[PDB]
Parts: sequence; structure tokens; C-alpha cells
Amino acid sequence: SAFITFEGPEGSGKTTVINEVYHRLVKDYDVIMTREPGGVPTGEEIRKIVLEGNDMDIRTEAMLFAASRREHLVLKVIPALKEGKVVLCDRYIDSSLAYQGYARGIGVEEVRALNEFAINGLYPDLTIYLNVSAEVGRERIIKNNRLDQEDLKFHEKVIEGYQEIIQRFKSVNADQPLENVVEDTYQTIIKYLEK
Amino acid sequence: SAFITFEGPEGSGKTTVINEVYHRLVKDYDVIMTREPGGVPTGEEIRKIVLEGNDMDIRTEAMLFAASRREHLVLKVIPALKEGKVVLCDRYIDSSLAYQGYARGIGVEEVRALNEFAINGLYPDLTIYLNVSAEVGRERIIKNSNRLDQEDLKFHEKVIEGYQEIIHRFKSVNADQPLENVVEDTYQTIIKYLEK
Ligand SMILES: Cc1cn([C@H]2C[C@H](O)[C@@H](COP(=O)(O)O)O2)c(=O)[nH]c1=O
Ligand SMILES: Cc1cn([C@H]2C[C@H](O)[C@@H](COP(=O)(O)O)O2)c(=O)[nH]c1=O
Ligand SMILES: Cc1cn([C@H]2C[C@H](O)[C@@H](COP(=O)(O)O)O2)c(=O)[nH]c1=O
Ligand SMILES: [Cl-]
Ligand SMILES: [Cl-]
Ligand SMILES: [Cl-]
Ligand SMILES: [Cl-]
Ligand SMILES: [Cl-]
Repeated sequence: SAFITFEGPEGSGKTTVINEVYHRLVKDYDVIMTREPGGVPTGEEIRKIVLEGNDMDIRTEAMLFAASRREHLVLKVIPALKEGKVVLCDRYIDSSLAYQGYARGIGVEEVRALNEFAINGLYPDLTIYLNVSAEVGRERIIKNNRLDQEDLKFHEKVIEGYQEIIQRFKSVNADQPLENVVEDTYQTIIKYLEK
Repeated sequence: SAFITFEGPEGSGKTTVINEVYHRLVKDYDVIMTREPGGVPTGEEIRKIVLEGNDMDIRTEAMLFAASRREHLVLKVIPALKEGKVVLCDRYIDSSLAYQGYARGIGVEEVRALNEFAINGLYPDLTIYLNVSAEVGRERIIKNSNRLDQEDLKFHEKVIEGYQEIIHRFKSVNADQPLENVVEDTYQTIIKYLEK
């Protein structure tokens, strides 16, 4: 089996990339794709508390998402890995680190500690990082008007966080057209699976 | 202000003690007594998921206790302390350490890290540990319920073992005494702290 996660800042083309790569991999491997909380009832119920929050404390939000993450891991991801499947996951611990730990300023070490408690040693075997520049990412988001200056700065912080976070990681140049980003990611995964 | 928590295994007389101490302190202090989630809506919703759980993973449970703990802390305890009140809290971080960490086996250090994230440095000013022996505790449990099965007896013993390690801020009160004495000792311990 293999636990592969996909990471990247806003405008990295990640959604398009993971779905196209998944569709291509299903043809040659016993693989599934999921995105937290992956439809896991308890995971959705915990997440609902955050979605209905009003000025909810950011640490409370982080712990609830961490709890939801573990439900998804123990009820969906782990059983699938035990069945010998390759599991592709759209975002995981690195997203929490880059967004909550770095960008939101909770603290990298604090959020890392929270992440570790939630995953209990289950790290990705491979993590694809869709490395997009702030400028291209911005345009892609706009492509999909203009963006607020506050958002632009947060966008930059998220990217800065991923840079610091990044053997587990394999970066793909996400500044290229999506077609190429897909091909590069697919090839990176095949190389890993065939090693 | 003063943030005073109460800790102890089952059968330690904790409910009776906090209530009686509260009624004595309120004459002279601007005090409140609370428990997590303590009426805080989000804390209530979080706690509800744990109660309705079916063989819930212990780490998920720990994180929910921690999330509820923070909502109660930020939305109820801190505002009270800011008003300069004495806050009596029935269970706090040490309960997670003893139950989730030690007794359930997640690990005290791991659960401590999780809870330090949750309380962000806000530790109790004073923590009353109602030190009851496994045997006296058992009898009180049977009362408030006969006989207890081995599984529950062992768990109770393990929780006590965990607390012993944790307290090895803390003020121990001998909870093997009649409740009247446990209450008096606890009250005197608190007054000594409040007047210093
Ligand atoms: C704060 C937080 C948000 N999220 C998600 C849910 C939201 O769709 C998105 C943006 O949330 P935010 O506006 O609170 O930063 O990120 C997590 O997955 N984990 C977290 O800890
Ligand atoms: C999974 C995850 C997402 N997020 C955020 C960042 C993304 O903007 C959003 C999900 O967007 P996405 O569906 O395009 O990946 O939620 C966090 O802040 N923390 C997390 O742990
Ligand atoms: C506050 C807290 C309580 N508990 C449990 C242990 C107790 O049996 C129960 C509360 O019971 P009590 O109201 O009689 O003290 O909840 C935990 O396991 N972890 C915690 O962090
Ligand atoms: Cl790159
Ligand atoms: Cl394109
Ligand atoms: Cl209450
Ligand atoms: Cl004692
Ligand atoms: Cl008595």
C-alpha cells in the first residue's frame, strides 16, 4: 500500500491535478482518493461545529479539525491501507502546518504537536507539493475581478510556510500550464510506486 | 482572582466537596463554581459527540475533551477571572492526563502536549487533589450506584495510579476521611491560599 498526500497553496491547481492523476492511476493500480473528512459521519459532525462557529477561537477550530482528521484516518484511510490500497488524500498535516501554524500564526511547533497527536505516527509515504508562485497562484484564483490585499498577504504567508516545511516531499512546478502539472505529478507518483 | 480546580478519581467525594466549599466561600468571596462544558454552547455540542460516541477512538475523545476545555476556558472561565472572581472548576487538565493519558494509555506526555495547546499557558492557580484510596473510593462508588466488576475496579486503580504520578499548584486533601472532614480540610486549604 501507499499513503500519498497532495499539498499546495491557493491557486496551485491541486483540485484539478489530484482528480486527473487519480483517474489515470485507477487504470493501473488499486487506488482510491479521499478528501477530509471524506464523508465519515463523525468527521462531518465534528467539522459542523466549526462551520457553525461564530468568531470561534482559532485553537478550538484547530483541535476540532484535528479530531475530524483522526476520525477520517481511523475509519476510512487506515482500513483502506490495510486492504493494500494506495490512498491519495487531498491535503493533510502539512496544510495544517502551513495555514494554521504559519500563516494564521498559531505557531509551527504548536500545530505540529497537535498534528502528531492526531495522526499517531501515520505520516504520508509520499507528499506531492504543487509549488506555485504567489503571482501565478493569484492569477489562477482570479481566473477561477481582483483579490483583497489582506488575502494576498495571507497567500504569501501560506507559501512561505510550505517553503519552510519542505525525503517525503516531491515538488512539482505548478507555474506550468495545468496539463504539464498533471503529467509531472502523475510521473512522480508512478516512479514512486514502481520503485 | 483565583482559578482553583478540583481533581480526583471516582468515589473521592468531589461533587459534595465542591458544592459545600462553594456555599461556604460565597459568603466572603465573589466566587462561581463550574464544570466543563459548563453551559457554553459550543462546549456542549462538542461534549455531545463524545457522549453519543460508539467505541470512539481514544485520541479523538481526548481532542474533543481538549476542544471543549478551551471553549469553556475562553468563553466562561477567563471572563470570570477578568472580573476578578474566584473560579472553582470541577476537573480540568489533570483529568485528561489521568484518564486519557495514563489510565487509557495514550500517554501522559502526549495528552499534556495536547492540553497545553488547548489552555495556552492558563494553568490553575491552585488544584485540590482529593486523595482517596482505591478501597474507600470503591465503597462510595457502590453507594452512589452491590459490587463492581474487575474491569471497573482495575480502571479505578489505574486512574489513581495516574494521579499519583501526576502530582508527584497541587494541594492534596485526605479524601479517605468522612466527607465533613474532607470539606473542612479543602475549605481551609483554599482560604489559606486566597488570603496569601
Ligand atoms: C482553521 C482551520 C480551517 N480549515 C479549513 C476549513 C475552511 O474551509 C478553510 C478556511 O478557514 P479559515 O477561514 O478559518 O482560515 O480551511 C481546516 O481544515 N483546519 C483548520 O484548522
Ligand atoms: C486540509 C486543510 C485545509 N485548509 C484550508 C486551505 C484551503 O484554502 C482550504 C481547502 O481548499 P481546497 O479544497 O482548494 O484544498 O482549507 C487549512 O487551512 N488547513 C487544513 O488542514
Ligand atoms: C474533564 C474530564 C473528564 N473525564 C471523565 C472522567 C469522569 O468519569 C467524567 C466526569 O465525571 P464527574 O463529573 O463525576 O467528575 O468524565 C475524562 O475522562 N477526561 C477529562 O478531561
Ligand atoms: Cl518545483
Ligand atoms: Cl492551464
Ligand atoms: Cl457549570
Ligand atoms: Cl492526602
Ligand atoms: Cl461521610
